[PDB]
Amino acid sequence: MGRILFLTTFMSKGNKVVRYLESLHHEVVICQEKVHAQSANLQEIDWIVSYAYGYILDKEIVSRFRGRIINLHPSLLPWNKGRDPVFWSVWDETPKGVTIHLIDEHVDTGDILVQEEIAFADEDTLLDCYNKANQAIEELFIREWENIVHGRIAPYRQTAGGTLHFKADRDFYKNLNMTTVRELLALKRLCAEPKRGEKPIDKTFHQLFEQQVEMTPDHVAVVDRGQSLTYKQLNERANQLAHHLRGKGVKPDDQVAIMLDKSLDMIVSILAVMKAGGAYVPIDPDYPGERIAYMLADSSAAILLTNALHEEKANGACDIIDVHDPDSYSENTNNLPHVNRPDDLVYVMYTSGSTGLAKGVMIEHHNLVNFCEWYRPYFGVTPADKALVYSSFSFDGSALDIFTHLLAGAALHIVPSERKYDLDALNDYCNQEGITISYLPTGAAEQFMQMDNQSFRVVITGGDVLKKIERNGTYKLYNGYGPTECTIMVTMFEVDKPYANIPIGKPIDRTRILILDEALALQPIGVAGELFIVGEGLGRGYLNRPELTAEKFIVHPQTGERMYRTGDRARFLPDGNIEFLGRLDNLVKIRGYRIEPGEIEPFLMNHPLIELTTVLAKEQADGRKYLVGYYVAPEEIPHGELREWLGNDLPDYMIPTYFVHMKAFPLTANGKVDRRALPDVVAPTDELEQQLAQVWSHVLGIPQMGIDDHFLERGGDSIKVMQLIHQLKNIGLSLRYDQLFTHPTIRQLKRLLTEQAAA
Ligand SMILES: *P(=O)(O)OCC(C)(C)[C@@H](O)C(=O)NCCC(=O)NCCNC(=O)[C@@H](N)C(C)C
Repeated sequence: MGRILFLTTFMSKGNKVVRYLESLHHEVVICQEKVHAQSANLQEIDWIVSYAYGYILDKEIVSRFRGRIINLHPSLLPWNKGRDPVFWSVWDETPKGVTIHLIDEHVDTGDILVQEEIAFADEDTLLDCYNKANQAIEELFIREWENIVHGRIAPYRQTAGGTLHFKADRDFYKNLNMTTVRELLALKRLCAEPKRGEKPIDKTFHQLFEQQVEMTPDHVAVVDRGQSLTYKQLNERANQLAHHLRGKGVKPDDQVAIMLDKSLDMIVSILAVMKAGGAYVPIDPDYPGERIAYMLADSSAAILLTNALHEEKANGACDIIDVHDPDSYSENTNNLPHVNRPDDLVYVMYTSGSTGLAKGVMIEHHNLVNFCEWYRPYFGVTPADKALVYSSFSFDGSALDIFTHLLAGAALHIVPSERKYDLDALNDYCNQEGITISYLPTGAAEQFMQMDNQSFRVVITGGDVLKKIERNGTYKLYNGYGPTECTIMVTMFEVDKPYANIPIGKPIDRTRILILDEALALQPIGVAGELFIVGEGLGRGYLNRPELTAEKFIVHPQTGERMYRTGDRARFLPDGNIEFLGRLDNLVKIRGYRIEPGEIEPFLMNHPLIELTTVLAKEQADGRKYLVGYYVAPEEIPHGELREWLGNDLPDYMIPTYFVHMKAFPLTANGKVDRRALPDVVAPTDELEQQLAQVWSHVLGIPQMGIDDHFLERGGDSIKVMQLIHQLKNIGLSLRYDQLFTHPTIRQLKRLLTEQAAA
């Protein structure tokens, strides 16, 4: 006999429990609603049995039914009180079980009536576990109910401790419902927040460098052509320049612009800016003065380090310090007093952001120190090593080249433009000088694999999708990834096999990588999503662009971690390696350069003849993209003019390699234009001229190219020039990079045989 109120919100009314209870001639009132004290279905009730009831009973009821309200909670009850107990048992790797217990004032803290341990298998899904747990607790209830109703079971207190979860705690994990135990813990291990006690970065870059100098002062720090500087020599010179900089009022977090070509003076001035206390802003002297003015405007830089050669390219915009004027260097050669702390800026580099002119990416000392401190032991760089300073001065590839190796006591070899494009000669230099390790952009690196090289032990590549891995050296090859906003690379991969999609590898020190969906929730391993970065790699954000910083540098709503929303799509592979999958937004990597097409379209448009422009990135069927500038106009505009037009405001790498005239743009009914629709794509007298035409035909993917056509106007870019040079070397005679631009048609090139007939 006796009446039982069965409370549930998730279990059905045909539960094994309910059917069993009335089988024993209890009338079981089933209730799936919220109840209060005065409620009409509470007067003649003897037992309350709650199973997965989604509300808390007001204490008046639990007090009126002391000892007669039992709850079924599928958890080893000290552990995983509250919601989603089985899920949390797995994730938090707690003991597993089910508990029948008495209800109290608080959430599941009442004394245990019956409890029993249960086990999950690695291959059970989260839903499987949930069911197995329910099945277990229902049968436990059925076996022991007779004992409970007769009150012959001694209740015992739960052991102190345990965990508790509310409904929302599982939001972040909402996409994991169908995952298995193995996959879920694997996912956990990959994204598990490190345990407290992880060591923070306690020093700034220039601080660690000074240490490196103290230990190996007479080792060669940097080499340019025949000239070189030791660590002691380099440290002292930078110090002298640094004192002057601080004397002119440079303070921590101050921007100091540097406008120089690759040289010893460049390394000296960079180090001087750090040691002085501020952060350096690299300004390519071959940039349009307008562009140079802008970088100087956006940056608050009151001081500019430059040579007499490039001085007015700043157009009096800023106070100038000549790196070749002896007045610029102080007598003092001792290391400056430290005034910078690790979260201070170390440098500011401009990259193409999503909208407007350009963004100044702020990178901090601890960021840079983290990357170097990872780099040295990872690649086992010793003072015995020698590294090439290849990448341009305004991109973090140079930061990779310069900083990581100086802290290892290795020697930097400045690559002058003399060999920069001629990789055959660069290779010879390497074999001659014994260049053991360096970073080459994907475009250069893929071409450098062709060189007969015995010099290298390790080469690192990144910044564009790596396609080729066949190489003629015995050195190891590495592919890394990382946006400029997160301090050079956050992820590294050792290329061991060929791949259709070469992974970008695993995260570096003090960094975690999260693949999240649009709701910012975890994606299962193997499942694509947006790539999020967490840790020491994150910069301060965009200079004077706080709104944009807020968008890309988010505080995660469920986790509260500062995270960088890359805009990159990616996935975890089973081996833990990350695989890059492109981007939804129209932002592209052109020859390793970050490029927003919408940054170029407006400069194209203010041309007095065109009225509408869109520029797109297209593939070479080699897996990477080139820029095409689409413009509407009365008549075709000569490629040369457009190039110079844009060239007055934009850096050369931003200038498209193809321009397409259209009389009209195709339009979708909804929107302005449908991008998808835009179309895609004189014999020589002597035979020597002919034998130049076909190498040219190959390099530009052109059949039977006419001699009188301009190299640039036929899709020529720097890498296409490089390939042409080596193709002219392997089966022909030698040509320089700069010579090719002065003589861009084959006709002028044919004239080059005057140079060797003169010899
Ligand atoms: P032309 O393109 O003008 O000749 C230049 C080129 C491609 C031959 C090569 O020298 C070059 O300068 N390539 C791009 C240089 C660069 O630094 N791109 C940014 C690097 N991208 C990244 O993702 C890096 N930040 C990480 C470290 C891989």
